[PDB]
Amino acid sequence: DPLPFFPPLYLGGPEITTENCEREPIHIPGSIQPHGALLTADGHSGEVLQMSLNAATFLGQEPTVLRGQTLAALLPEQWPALQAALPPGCPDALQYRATLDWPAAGHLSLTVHRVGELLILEFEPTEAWDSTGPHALRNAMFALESAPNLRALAEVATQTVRELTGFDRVMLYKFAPDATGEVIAEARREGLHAFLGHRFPASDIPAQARALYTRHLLRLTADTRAAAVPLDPVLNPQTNAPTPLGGAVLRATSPMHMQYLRNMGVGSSLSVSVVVGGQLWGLIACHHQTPYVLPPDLRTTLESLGRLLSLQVQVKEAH
Ligand SMILES: *C/C=C1/C(=C/c2[nH]c(/C=C3[NH+]=C(/C=C4\NC(=O)C(C=C)=C4C)C(C)=C\3CCC(=O)O)c(CCC(=O)O)c2C)NC(=O)[C@H]1C
Repeated sequence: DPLPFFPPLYLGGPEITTENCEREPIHIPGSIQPHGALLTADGHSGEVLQMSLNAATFLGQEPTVLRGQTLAALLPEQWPALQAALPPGCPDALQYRATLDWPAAGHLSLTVHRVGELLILEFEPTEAWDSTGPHALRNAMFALESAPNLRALAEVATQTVRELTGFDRVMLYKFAPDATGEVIAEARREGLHAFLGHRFPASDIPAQARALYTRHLLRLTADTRAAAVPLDPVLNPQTNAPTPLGGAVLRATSPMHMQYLRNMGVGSSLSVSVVVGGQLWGLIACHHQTPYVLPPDLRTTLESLGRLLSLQVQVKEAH
């Protein structure tokens, strides 16, 4: 049961320290990571309500010009499909995805979800060869299925994720009932220090983070030195309140966790929740030595793999 959050910084809330970090409102940072752009829109009208300040870089026009325009006008070939895909009251983890063309090389990937009456739209560049087929997941299921026991399953799962991603380090991090954790499997680049078998305090993944990760199963930091980009306006006009960004991979990472990653020499981080019978069982935790943007289709493959692994774990634990 997490503590109530304090207000975010931009609402005059306290600075976050090691004494109060379980109260950081990590779901409402009012900012995004700079490798993409984000807009929010009214769920009925499609009016664009908030835009990240870097929106021009990705969309080819200025935030001051795009705000107030409707998605019906801006995205005529996707707006109807988006609407149909994310009806009022759908789960906030449900996503609509489309690939758009843009002046630059490759394409823009569009990912949308719905929170309350708001649509949250993420745009990130993707290269054409950065497609991953359903084969990646399909062929991977084979070695997961043949694993004879839980620890073998964990070992194959980390190796498979490393093969799919090329990450320098992939761990299966399992939580204990006291919320401490243990690295129970690890696939890593030759020469990297092993974390295998190491245990970590509960505070390293605080309670509000673990709660969030129970609902929104994938998060990342593409560049652990990159400054966040504000949303403008920072509050949702629908509510005059902060915008929930837990469902957006572009959400700005807690600065506290960014420092933790830099202290470990990590350039890029990504993890996927393993949720068993609705409780957070563990994470597939990935590091890269340098900044790296795992493509959207591969992220989705990894989420799917976490769900598959959840079930395989749940099968084996019953035995
Ligand atoms: C006082 C606050 C603290 C801080 C908070 C914090 N931690 C996270 C998220 C993560 N922490 C992780 C921990 C590990 N990564 C590892 O490699 C290992 C061991 C080898 C551990 C124990 C992980 C995996 C995450 C998840 C995100 C990720 O995969 O990179 C958050 C939430 C970040 C966010 O989603 O915005 C917060 C606020 N950790 C502390 O140590 C204290 C200082």
